[PDB]
Amino acid sequence: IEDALKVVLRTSLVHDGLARGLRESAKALTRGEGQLAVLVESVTEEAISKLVQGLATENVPLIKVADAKQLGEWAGLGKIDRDGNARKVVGASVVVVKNWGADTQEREILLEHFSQQ
RNA sequence: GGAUUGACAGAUUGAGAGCUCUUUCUUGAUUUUGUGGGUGGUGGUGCAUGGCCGUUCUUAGUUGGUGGAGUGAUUUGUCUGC
Ligand SMILES: [Mg+2]
Ligand SMILES: [Mg+2]
Ligand SMILES: [Mg+2]
Ligand SMILES: [Mg+2]
Ligand SMILES: [Mg+2]
Repeated sequence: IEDALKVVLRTSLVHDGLARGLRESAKALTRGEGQLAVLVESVTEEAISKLVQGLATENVPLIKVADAKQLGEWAGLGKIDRDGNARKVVGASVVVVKNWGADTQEREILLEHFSQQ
């Protein structure tokens, strides 16, 4: 669901849980750190997503949200001083949640559903 | 899918300075390059200034209010004496 994802990105931006990028994400997944991972499939040459999946096999669950630019936009990378987007382009293309922070019921039901697959 | 940061070892250096290079590794939006602007300056101007001190001047010297003399600038009061 769309709500739980923004909730978890807020709970990990507040307590510094987002591994904003792929090297930090890879290091977190290699360690016992990365508790969640959202990545976009609209990536050229597709090897980064394959590497993310392989590191995920190894901290298991992953999400497959598209729209890398939008993913970064609602991932909190923007300073977003105004109400509207005040930056030309900003993206993440991989986001890893380390610290779960505050917990909401809808989000935990969603992650349990995604774990069940 | 890296604005950037930092560095072992060597060349380089006076340096055990990752200053610069060889290679690579680390770091995460604080930054980096341009514009405006701002700071810092035992930089200049004491002949732009303050404050302070020095000196004229260690002497006894100044000043204005009513009043008098001058058209007036000024003067008397601030003096002949002791
Ligand atoms: Mg100075
Ligand atoms: Mg002077
Ligand atoms: Mg005097
Ligand atoms: Mg008179
Ligand atoms: Mg007189």
